[PDB]
Amino acid sequence: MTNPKVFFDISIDNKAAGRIVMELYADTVPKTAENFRALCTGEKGKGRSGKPLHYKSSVFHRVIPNFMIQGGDFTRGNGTGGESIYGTTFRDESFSGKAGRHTGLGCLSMANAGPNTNGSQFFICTAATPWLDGKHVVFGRVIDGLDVVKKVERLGSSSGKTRSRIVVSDCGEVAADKS
Repeated sequence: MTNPKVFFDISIDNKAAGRIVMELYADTVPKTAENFRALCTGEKGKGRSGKPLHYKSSVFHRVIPNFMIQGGDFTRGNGTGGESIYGTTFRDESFSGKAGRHTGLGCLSMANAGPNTNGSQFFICTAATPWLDGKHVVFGRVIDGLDVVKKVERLGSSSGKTRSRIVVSDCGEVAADKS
């Protein structure tokens, strides 16, 4: 099965910062890719929370230079929240193959609250993170807009706090067929 492609458009204190395009490894981890894909489009409607199952207007709430960008918390905005399309949380789908190896700058992996607790939160990695191998399910990579990733990364800090709001001002799927 073909790997979906999805996008985020980013704003920093309400200024357009550009586009990040991601490939999702539906070939390796279909359930995890589909969750993330469906959250990019919003097509599943509202969650158990009653908030949209959608990354639109969510924040990158934690950013650490030479490590990662963390987002996907559309219920609490602060790292404690989020929901998958299957409900609150889901099991680790696999650590086989591409799911088991973090690839450095641009690697997409699921954040969690311990083993087998995937939700909606993710890391866009900004450096090598081999210590996450077999802990975070890897489900994609950034294939365009690494410049925008570096732009966001520079606005982080050691603690992870950002001093401007870094927002996914838009998102969606890039459909296979154009018309």
